[PDB]
Amino acid sequence: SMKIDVVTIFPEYLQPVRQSLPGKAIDAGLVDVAVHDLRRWTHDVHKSVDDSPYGGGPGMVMKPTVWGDALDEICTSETLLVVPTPAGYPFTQETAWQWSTEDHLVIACGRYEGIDQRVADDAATRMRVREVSIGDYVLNGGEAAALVIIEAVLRLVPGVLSLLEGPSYTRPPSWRGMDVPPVLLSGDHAKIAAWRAEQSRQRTIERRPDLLGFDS
Amino acid sequence: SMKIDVVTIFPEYLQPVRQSLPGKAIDAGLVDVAVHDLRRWTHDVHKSVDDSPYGGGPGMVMKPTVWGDALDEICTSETLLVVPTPAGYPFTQETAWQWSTEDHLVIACGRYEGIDQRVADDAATRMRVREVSIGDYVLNGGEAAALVIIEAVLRLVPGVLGNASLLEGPSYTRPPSWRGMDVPPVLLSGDHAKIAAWRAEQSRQRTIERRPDLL
Ligand SMILES: COC(=O)c1ccnc(N)c1
Ligand SMILES: COC(=O)c1ccnc(N)c1
Repeated sequence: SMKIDVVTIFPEYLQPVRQSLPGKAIDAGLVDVAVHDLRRWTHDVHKSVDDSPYGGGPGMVMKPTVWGDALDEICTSETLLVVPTPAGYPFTQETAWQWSTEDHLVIACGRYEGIDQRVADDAATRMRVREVSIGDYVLNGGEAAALVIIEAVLRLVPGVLSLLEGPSYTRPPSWRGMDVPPVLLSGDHAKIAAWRAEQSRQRTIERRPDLLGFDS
Repeated sequence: SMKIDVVTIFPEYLQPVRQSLPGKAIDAGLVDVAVHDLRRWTHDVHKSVDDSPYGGGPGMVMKPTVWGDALDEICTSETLLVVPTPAGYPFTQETAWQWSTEDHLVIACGRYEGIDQRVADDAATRMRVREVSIGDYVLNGGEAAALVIIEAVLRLVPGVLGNASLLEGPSYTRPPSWRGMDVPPVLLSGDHAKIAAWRAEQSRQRTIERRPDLL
């Protein structure tokens, strides 16, 4: 069993984790996902979680005090603290495999212009911390990234179940005048394997030449 | 100004995103996000959306006849059809900027084994189609990728979500000392040219450490 805790100021945005495979993994008892409202750990009546950045700049930074209290309660020395951020190390398939064997993930979701760096620095004195980016784009908050990470990891957990995959087809064999590639209907496993390997390598050079060690 | 239609067998997955739209943007008619259950376009009593792959192999492939009907109803010639797939072209910040001025996005959410390729190929003969990946990992379905794409795009449309090279370096706020860690004194110095130079060096170091590909 894995435990995943997600900490966020928008707990309602994490509801989709109840759908499809994360939902089915939860129902199978393979994982427990708990979502926590960061404002639970505030003490002012304003429940303030942010303030202006030292040194200037646009926007607001999440305060370390509130985060520290939340993580103190939720984390242990065995926790893997995951902090989604566009400035993170890349989260990849390899990362997903690695984290799939973890006992406890805590995902700290930032909003505004990010979380005071001392939160991660303080946590790293007690536990393993991983600041990660899920791709080359910016979001308003870490919540959607948390959903991506949870899905990519949970589908790899024992008991739940390079190159680009080429096109796939199913019935009927002809549709709107478009035919399924005849080799796929031929029953020749060697020819199908070869055609699929070729399609995979062809799609990869077109869409992801970087995966084969080429420019762009 | 932008309409987004999402087609999925898990429509509830997209509902917090709809709720997260500020009323002011909806009232101003800046944005409309509609979610459609793909099973609306199934043909049989069992509401079948997938079938075994031609050529053999594991998993299931989503049916072209079902998807074809769904897109026929939902798309027009002006539609940008977005198909999240781990086998796609990379979705990047540049892509998000490009798509932020579109009138109509339709996002087709499929299982990772894929939608029958004839669906995208047929659609591409009468509209613009973009098969895209949001990163180097596999999900079970495209729904979480759809959420990422919707958020990355809509936050670039003025007034829609409520928000106003090298990696950004660390940020700090009050208090100036916390658990034995002080905010870097340069940030309190009132020397704003020096602060900018310090931030540039922090950005350089962080980029070398975390994303050497960017240099
Ligand atoms: C606020 O979080 C983000 O913007 C984010 C998080 C993780 N990966 C990204 N590419 C963006
Ligand atoms: C099923 O969809 C995916 O697995 C997917 C979609 C978009 N980008 C990815 N990296 C994966």
